Order: sequence, then C-alpha cells, then structure tokens
Amino acid sequence: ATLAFILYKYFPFGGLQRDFMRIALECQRRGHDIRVYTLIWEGDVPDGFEVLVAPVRSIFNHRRNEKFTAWVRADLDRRPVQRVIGFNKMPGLDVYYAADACFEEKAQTWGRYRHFAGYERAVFDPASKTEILMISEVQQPLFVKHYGTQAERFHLLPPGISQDRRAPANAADVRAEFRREFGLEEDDLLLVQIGSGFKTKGLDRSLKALSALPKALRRRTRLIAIGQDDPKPFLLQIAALGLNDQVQILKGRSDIPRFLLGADLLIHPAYNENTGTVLLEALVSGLPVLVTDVCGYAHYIAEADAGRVLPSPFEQDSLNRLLAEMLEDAPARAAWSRNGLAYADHADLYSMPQRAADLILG
Amino acid sequence: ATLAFILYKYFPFGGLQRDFMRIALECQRRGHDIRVYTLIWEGDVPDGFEVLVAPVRSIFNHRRNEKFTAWVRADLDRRPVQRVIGFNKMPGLDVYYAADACFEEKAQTQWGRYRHFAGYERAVFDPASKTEILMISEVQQPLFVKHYGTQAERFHLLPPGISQDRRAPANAADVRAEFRREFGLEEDDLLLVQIGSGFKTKGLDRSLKALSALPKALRRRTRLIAIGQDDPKPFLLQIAALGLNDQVQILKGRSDIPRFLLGADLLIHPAYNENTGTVLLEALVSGLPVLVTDVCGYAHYIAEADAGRVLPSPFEQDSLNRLLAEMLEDAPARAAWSRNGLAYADHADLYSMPQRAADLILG
Ligand SMILES: O=c1ccn([C@@H]2O[C@H](COP(=O)(O)OP(=O)(O)O[C@H]3O[C@H](CO)[C@@H](O)[C@H](O)[C@H]3O)[C@@H](O)[C@H]2O)c(=O)[nH]1
Ligand SMILES: O=c1ccn([C@@H]2O[C@H](COP(=O)(O)OP(=O)(O)O)[C@@H](O)[C@H]2O)c(=O)[nH]1
Repeated sequence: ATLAFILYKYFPFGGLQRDFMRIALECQRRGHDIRVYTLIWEGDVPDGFEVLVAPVRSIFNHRRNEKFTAWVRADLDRRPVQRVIGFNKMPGLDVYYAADACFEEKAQTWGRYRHFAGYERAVFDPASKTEILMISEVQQPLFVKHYGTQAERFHLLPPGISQDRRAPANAADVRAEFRREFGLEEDDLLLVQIGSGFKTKGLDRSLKALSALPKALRRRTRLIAIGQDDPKPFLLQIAALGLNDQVQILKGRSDIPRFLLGADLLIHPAYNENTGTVLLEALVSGLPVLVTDVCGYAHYIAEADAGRVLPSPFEQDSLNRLLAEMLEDAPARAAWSRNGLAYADHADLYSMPQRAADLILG
Repeated sequence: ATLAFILYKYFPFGGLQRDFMRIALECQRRGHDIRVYTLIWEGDVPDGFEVLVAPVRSIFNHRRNEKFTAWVRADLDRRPVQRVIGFNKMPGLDVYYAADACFEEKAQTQWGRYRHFAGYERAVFDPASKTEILMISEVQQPLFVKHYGTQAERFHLLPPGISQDRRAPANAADVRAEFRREFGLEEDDLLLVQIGSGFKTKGLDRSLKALSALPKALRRRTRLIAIGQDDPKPFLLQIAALGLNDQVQILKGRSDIPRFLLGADLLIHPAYNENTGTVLLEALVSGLPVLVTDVCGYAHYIAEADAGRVLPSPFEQDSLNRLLAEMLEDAPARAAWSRNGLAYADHADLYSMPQRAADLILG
C-alpha cells in the first residue's frame, strides 16, 4: 500500500528533486499510496501525496539531519509503511537512490565529517540491507572501494528525461517567441548554462571562453546562466571581462524547454558532474552541447554526435578553441541538432522511473 | 522452443545486425520463440521477440562485456533455452556466427583489452570448446586454425545473405534517372559511393585522396557520396584540405541504399580491413562496378564475377589513384562490369544465408 519517500529538500529546479518526483508519480500510477518526509517542500503538492514537513531545526546541518531521522523514525514506528525509499544517505532505508557521488572518496582530496561518513556507511556497509539504485557507473567502484558493498545490491538505471523536454511539434514557434521576447536576432548566438551550482558547473570557465572568442563571434555571442545561486561573485568576473551587456544570470525557473529551443548552444564545462540531466535535455531539444568528459552523461553527446566533448585534463585554451570552432560552424551545429533529435527518437533516455519502480516494488 | 541470440549491439545499418535479424526471423517462422540479449537495441522490436537489454556499464568496454556475459548466464541459469547463438565471441555459445575476423592475427599484425578479447576468442575457437562456427569469410578460416588449431569439422561456411531489395529491379533505369535528377547529376557526371559506417577502416581517407588525384578532366566530373553514422568532421576537414568541398557529401545512415547503388557509377571501398564487405555484393547485384582492396573477404567475388577491379596488396595510394582513373575513363569497361555483375547475380548463391544458417542451428 504505502511507500515512504525521504529527501531533505523538495523544490522543482533540481535533478534529485525531479527524479524523486517522477519515481513517486510512477509508483502512484501503479496504485501505491505516497507519503513523503522532508525538511522543506517548495511548489505544488501533487494530488494524493501525503507530505510531512519535519518540525526540527538546528544551526548545524548535521545536527538538523540527526533530528530529522529521529523524527521520521518515530513517525514510521507509529505509522508503518511497506517500503522506505531515500534520496539522501541516512539509516533505515530499504532503497537508496544514489543521486550524490561517494562522500568518503571526495573527503580524501570531526563532527560534520563523522556525520556524513556514518550516514553513507549506514547505506553502503556490507551489514546494511539497503538496495542501491545507481545512475552513474563511475561511482559504483568508489562505493565498493571504501565500503566493500556486495555487488548484488547495486542496480544501474538509465536516464529519466521528462517528455516536456522533447522538442514539440511547434518547436519553431516556441523558438521564435522566445527569441522575440529576449530580443535576439538571427545572427545572435545564445549560450545557455543551466543548473544551480555555477562554480562546480564551470560558469567561470564558460565566461572566459566567451571573452576569448575572436572579435566577430565575440560581438554576436551572449550567455544566460540559470540557477538559484547568488550571482554576486560572477558579476565581478563579468565586469572585468567586459561582458556586462552580453551575460545575464537568472534565478531558477520552470520554463527550461523554451530556453533549450531558443538557444544556440548549451555549455557545460563542469569541474565534476555525477550525470548532468541538462546535457540530455539539450540533446532531446536538438540543442548542440559543449561538455567536459568528466560528466557522467557526456558520453551520450559523443555517441549521438550531438555536440563536442572536451577531453581531460581540462585546459582553458582547449575550451576557448572548441567554443570558437562550434560557433563558427553553422552547418555542424545544424547537423548536431538533427543528430540529437534522431538519437532522442530511439535511445533509452526516459525509462528511469519505470525501472526504479520495478526494483522498488519487486 | 526457445532460441537465445546474443549480440552486443543491434541497429538497422550494419551487416552483423542485418544478418542476425534475417536468421532470427527465419528461425521464428519455423515456430521457435526468439530471445535476444544485447547492450543496446535501436529500432522497433519485431512481434514475438523477447529483447533483454542488460543494465550494465563500465569505464572499460571490455569490463562491460564481462559483466554482460555474467548477466546473460545468470538469466540462462534461471530461464534455460534450447540453443544459444552468439554474433560476438564469448564463452557459453552453442553456435558462433563469425561476423568478425581473427583477433589474434590482427593483434600480431598484459594489456587488459588484448587479454579480454583474446580470451573470448579462445573461448569459442579452442579445440576443447564445443562451439559450432558459422563462417562467412573463408579467408579467415585458416587464420583461426593457425592460431587455435580449431577442428575443421566445427566450421560451416555459409553463402552470402544479400537481401532481395538490393537486386536491380525491372524499373532500374527509371530509379537511376530519378536519383540523378534529384542530386543534379548529368550524363557526364561520375558518382562514386562509399557505403557503410566505419569510414576510416573502410578507407574513405584513401577514396578522397584518389578522387583528388584524378586528372583534371576526370576530377572536375567526379563526385563522391559517403553514407554512414560516423562523425563526418575528420573527413570534412580532409575534403576542405583537398579542395573538394563542391564535390563530396557525407550523409548519415539511411534505408534507401538501393537507389544510390542504381544512381552511382562506381562503388569505392579501399578498406584497410574488412571481414567480408556486404556492400561489395550489393553493388554487384545492382550492376554497379566495384573498386575494392584485396584484403576484403568478399573481394574475390568481384574478380570471379568480373564486376570491377581488385587492388592487390600491399596498399599503395598511387596504385589506387591509377586504378580509379583507369576505371572512370573507360565507359565501355564499366558497361561490361555492370552486365557481368547482373549476370553473375542471376546464377550465384548470394541470398540463402539465413535458411542455411537456420538449418545448421536447428539441425
Ligand atoms: O532553473 C532550473 C534549473 C534546473 N532545472 C532542472 O533541474 C535538473 C538539473 O539536473 P542536472 O543537470 O543533473 O543537475 P544537478 O541537479 O546538479 O545534478 C547533479 O547533482 C545531483 C545531486 O543533487 C545528482 O543526482 C546528479 O547526478 C548530478 O549530475 C534538470 O531537469 C533541469 O532542467 C529546472 O527545471 N529549472
Ligand atoms: O546507411 C546505411 C549503411 C549501411 N547499410 C547496410 O548495412 C550493411 C553493411 O554491411 P557491410 O558488411 O558492408 O559492413 P559492416 O557492417 O560489416 O561494417 C549493408 O547491408 C548496407 O547496405 C544500410 O542499409 N544503410
């Protein structure tokens, strides 16, 4: 009957959050009752969802998290459910959805440390019964290295791109309306950098590449970054590069598909990225992609011939050259667009929720 | 009841893939249930096919393949079948369809990748192995025997399995006329086609060089169309360097290959290596003259049919340049090569592979 889903924060403009929502909605469509435990819920609550916001707090995140697990534990003791699915690492999970990378590995590069390490071990320890849903093949060996987790407990899932990201029948109309709204002409080249966490996702690298463009391309090129981050540190870089009139940083928003159809390139030179849903959202929108090979979903871009993947180790000069080459070549971008849409029509990019629900429900 | 077919990748525009599909459909028509294990399946699943896509990935291709094997065996242990047919070399096959050349030979022409692929090849071809081998390239059989000592009686040479739609139709002249009209080819234009994904291996680099080297008269008349799923950029760079921007197109994969075969004037295929080369025979049965390197397993058909020219090893670009020029300049010879191909296609056994394969698979 009842499934309990646990995540620290729900809000619409995050990958973890969207993945949880799509899994919960799939489970509900199979006739299961949906209960959710969280510290905060922003936006609409779907019909039938029982969302419980925990009345606990602490100025220390780790202490807050401890109070949260105690609260959920107590509620579950009184109000039992059939299965418990967590999207953050903690004790008492039947299933864990591995949105995050391995903490212990990242640590090797103490109250807070012992909290996050312990909560990771609560999932991955060989004595834990938690089943792990993986979305990255890269991180599975790292969990095993640190914890010795049994192989049988890992289940690799494909992507779970939503259908509203696919280019619609009226894609030309949507693009035209967007470009009108933003005052873009046919010779303007709009780069989009999408996702909260601009530092990690390489906005600094993107700005440098834009600034380094040859004169003719530099005049034509604009960038919009979309994320919840404080823009203030980046405005300093923008001013020093002389890009005040060519860069905008927008807050999170729901109409990402418009931007994917209206833009000319998605740029994503992340320092690290477990997967990178926006990479595939661009692909299924027919938006060419420039991405670093460190991203877990970068391989799809190469495999689909839907953009360019920058090889490691990162060189800013190499990014600069590649951006210029992609922007200069309108035929190539037209081909990358066609190739993405073709790939999107046969590739297994959408089935994560069905695969996850099958494993969750048995 | 149930037959298990195993191939790492299914997609429409490949020889291995097309051969697999033809055999599977034939076996189904004889009343068998079809199960397929793969890492990726592009396209519709035929009615009645049980297609299992293994949820396994790795940073190393060869390690992924190892996980795939274990995944398949685990399923077979719980859901057994009558016979297991593989189109890639691996342990646990009752029957292997030799869609690949001898790996050990190429390796000689540790390293984790080498050990994996050598081990999987040995799993099939070792004298102690029970796997029955369906051969499509006779040229490769002595190399497997040299390297592994595989018993002669475990090899079964299949004929080609060219599909009916590649044979020149009654309205061939009209199809050609329409194609050339569409692409804007006049009677004095010469179209080369290079067909098949894997352009580097199949020698598109050599083809473009040969085109560029043509005498001025021929060069100006000659066009090339390449058709495959490859990233075109490395070839577009070469095309620009050779000054052939106005004379070459590189197209993505497509299903209407027959009209290109009928519309073209030569198929060029100077491959570095090629186990067989389906497109060579497709050209032949379309009456399209062929220029091919002798390394291709099906090159001997071109010579036997007298339906083109085979460039002998070792490869020298100058000799390809010369041969292309000689073939393009001689319109009577090309007319003869076309007639010879069509004639050969009317008597040779180029079509029956799937029925032969099913016979051997099902006993
Ligand atoms: O204003 C915005 C910004 C983003 N999004 C959407 O949010 C998702 C972002 O996903 P992704 O590109 O994967 O970014 P992250 O959410 O930062 O994902 C990283 O971080 C997660 C952990 O929080 C991991 O699960 C992922 O594997 C890892 O790539 C996409 O659907 C975007 O369309 C919006 O709808 N609106
Ligand atoms: O765009 C394409 C490219 C190839 N093919 C077919 O794919 C097969 C390629 O087989 P071949 O043995 O020539 O090449 P391989 O797949 O072994 O590299 C032939 O039947 C081609 O007609 C096709 O239908 N469309």
